[PDB]
Amino acid sequence: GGSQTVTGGLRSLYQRKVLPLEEAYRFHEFHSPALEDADFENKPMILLVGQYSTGKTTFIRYLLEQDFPGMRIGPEPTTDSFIAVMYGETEGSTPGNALVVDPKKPFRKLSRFGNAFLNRFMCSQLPNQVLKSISIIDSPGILISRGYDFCQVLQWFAERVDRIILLFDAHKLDISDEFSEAIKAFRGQDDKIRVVLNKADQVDTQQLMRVYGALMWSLGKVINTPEVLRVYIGSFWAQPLQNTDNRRLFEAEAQDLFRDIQSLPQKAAVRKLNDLIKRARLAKVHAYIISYLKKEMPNMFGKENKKRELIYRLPEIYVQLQREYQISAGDFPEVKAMQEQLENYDFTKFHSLKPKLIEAVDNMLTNKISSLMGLISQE
Amino acid sequence: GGSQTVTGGLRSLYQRKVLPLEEAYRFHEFHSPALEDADFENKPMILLVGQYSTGKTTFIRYLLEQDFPGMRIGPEPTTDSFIAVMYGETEGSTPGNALVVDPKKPFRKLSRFGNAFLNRFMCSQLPNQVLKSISIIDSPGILISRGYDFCQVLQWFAERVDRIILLFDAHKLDISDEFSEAIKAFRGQDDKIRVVLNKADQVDTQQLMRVYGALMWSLGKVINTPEVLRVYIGSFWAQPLQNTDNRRLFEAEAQDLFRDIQSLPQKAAVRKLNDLIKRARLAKVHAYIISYLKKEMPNMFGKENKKRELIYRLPEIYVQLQREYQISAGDFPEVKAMQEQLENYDFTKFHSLKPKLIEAVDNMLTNKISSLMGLISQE
Ligand SMILES: Nc1ncnc2c1ncn2[C@@H]1O[C@H](COP(=O)(O)OP(=O)(O)OP(O)(O)=S)[C@@H](O)[C@H]1O
Ligand SMILES: Nc1ncnc2c1ncn2[C@@H]1O[C@H](COP(=O)(O)OP(=O)(O)OP(O)(O)=S)[C@@H](O)[C@H]1O
Ligand SMILES: [Mg+2]
Ligand SMILES: [Mg+2]
Repeated sequence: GGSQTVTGGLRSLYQRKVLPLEEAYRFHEFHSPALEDADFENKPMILLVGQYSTGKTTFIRYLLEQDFPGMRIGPEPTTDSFIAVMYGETEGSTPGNALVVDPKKPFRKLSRFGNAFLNRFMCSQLPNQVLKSISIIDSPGILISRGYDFCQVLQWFAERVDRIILLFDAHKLDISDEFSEAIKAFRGQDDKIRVVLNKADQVDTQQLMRVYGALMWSLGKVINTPEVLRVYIGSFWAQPLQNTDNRRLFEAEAQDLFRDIQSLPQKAAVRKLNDLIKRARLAKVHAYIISYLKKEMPNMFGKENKKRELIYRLPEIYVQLQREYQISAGDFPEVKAMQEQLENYDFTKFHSLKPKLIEAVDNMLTNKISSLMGLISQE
Repeated sequence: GGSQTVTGGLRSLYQRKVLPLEEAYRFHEFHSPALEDADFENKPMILLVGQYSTGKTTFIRYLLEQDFPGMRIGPEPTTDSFIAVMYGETEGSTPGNALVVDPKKPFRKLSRFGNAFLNRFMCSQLPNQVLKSISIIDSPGILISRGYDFCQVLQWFAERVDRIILLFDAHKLDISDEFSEAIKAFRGQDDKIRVVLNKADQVDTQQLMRVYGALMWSLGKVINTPEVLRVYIGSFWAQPLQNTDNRRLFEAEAQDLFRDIQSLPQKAAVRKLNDLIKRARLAKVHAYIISYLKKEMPNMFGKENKKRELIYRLPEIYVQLQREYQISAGDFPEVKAMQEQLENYDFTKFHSLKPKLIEAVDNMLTNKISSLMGLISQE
């Protein structure tokens, strides 16, 4: 919702202040192409991983407080499939065979699995408050042999998703080997993982402590990290509670979960803002480099010879610029990769240093960002 | 209390039915010496392991519902020491320098640590209901450098103890490396370990689930076994509760703990009963062997020659006896170790087979034990 003001603030600041300095010095031919509007409007995604009949699909319904197309509660394993729940003007759905082609979607690379997975993948779209801020990806309930590498497709989402929610149900915690194998594939991104102990009101209080204890026992035994994961304990659906002895607990745990999900878009706005700052700093360095190569060329003759001196001397050039501009050697591009790319360029064609374009980036980093953060402080 | 009838039942059954068959064939010179009354009156022991200020010493007080000599609640680390709490006619105490000498105590082997440990070891004795059935061993609170191998002495108790209770406190779960090292030394006896999450009423319900989750997370991470340990959650002392939201839970967990401790003496009576059965079966086999060696000797000459034939043929003798007595090859002594020991014996001196002595053991295994178990069924 209001995050659209932040998205528009980055786009505006980039196109006005940063993109001119990138274009003037062929930034897009050395390091990274120009940012499209798709690089600013990305919403955070959540991946739901869990075994069959744990409550993933109902969990989504609970958050949306509304049904979504093709939800199918309690389906057959063969029919159970991946679903990308995303915002839409009208309640519709899109099969995975066409969703893979959509250039305005981050699912274009999924085409590499093809056929058997695409017949098990779709995008259900609906106008919903929750979906204006995040997207949710329901995975098939872990159980006999599918038609696609089920682990790699889970591992594929896990890398591009902002939050991974492992779901278990207290009424029948049966952590399997297929599930363990999946969680091991998620290692290296533990900072994205959160757990949900579902159906916690179906058992008595003691059994809840037995199951919850077993869950954490065999989790640390798998993930093998000192940083203990957060588990949200509760019954996540609209129905009344069965065992009410832990009512206060389940409600507090649901709020901690709501606050975590509701924080994701603000967390992404911060990440995008830092990326724009780092790109801006890299465009300055690139500009200082190209400008120094142009400045040192001769007025007429010895061009091809001088071009090779400068490339051979490029490491010394870095230090030369790190000293007379008080810039860190960290946000300098790799030395050798530059040398390799500078061969294909006529250094005389480069532009000279444009102070106007650098001041446009500097006054952005000092004045314009402090306000943009404030827009993120008021979530 | 009533377990004294079981102890006397084993002693009686052994001395009347088993010991005669052992003596008649020099069982005590081949396999194991005669059982003393100390081998029947052993009470089960519990080892308390935990960090400083967790509540070990108060835990004991809570179970005894009574103070014990030298309890010292909340002491200095240097003064904190091992304490063997055992039954006694009068409330007294015994320093470890003299307790090590007591032949009627299982602490005689502890003398190998000596001096620095003995100055940190004592036996507090008092007439108490709990102590008529079990003994408790309080260990120093884990925290700088003592005067004895603190890990090996913990590891020493762990092997001879029936129940090991790891204690943590919810108000400050700080599992340390010294504590982790100890728990790793206890591996290979996980069936003895139980956990106690103490002071569980000092935190709020959510923090209890956070701490309890961390405890099990880093426990399975250490012990590395599929069999998840049992944790008893509660506040184990006579004071009122602070956070009463989990009153029903803490009371149920305390009862599960009381039932576990109260089951130990009955569990030991079963183990002793099985040992007496296995010893009885070994004495029969030993008797059949010695008797067969006697039976096959010559009436006058060729004695030393025949003695060597029988020892060389001893493997064949086993099968010969396994067939005409329908006995398992499992409870036969090691072949080679017998051969080595039979060298020092005049086979002509052995007794012949005494059916009276074997029938005394057989009618024990069929009639007398079925009743002795019944005495254990009514705990
Ligand atoms: N909080 C809950 N408490 C009790 N039962 C629940 C709860 N949530 C879901 N269920 C039931 O659990 C069963 C499985 O429901 P689902 O939500 O479909 O689980 P799921 O299989 O993980 O979702 P899929 O596979 O993506 S359709 C249904 O019969 C639900 O009624
Ligand atoms: N259930 C409990 N709830 C709250 N505080 C407790 C509880 N049990 C003990 N304490 C307090 O914890 C502190 C440490 O007490 P101790 O029982 O001596 O712990 P301990 O150090 O493990 O025992 P030692 O070292 O063998 S003397 C004391 O101040 C007690 O009052
Ligand atoms: Mg689902
Ligand atoms: Mg103590």
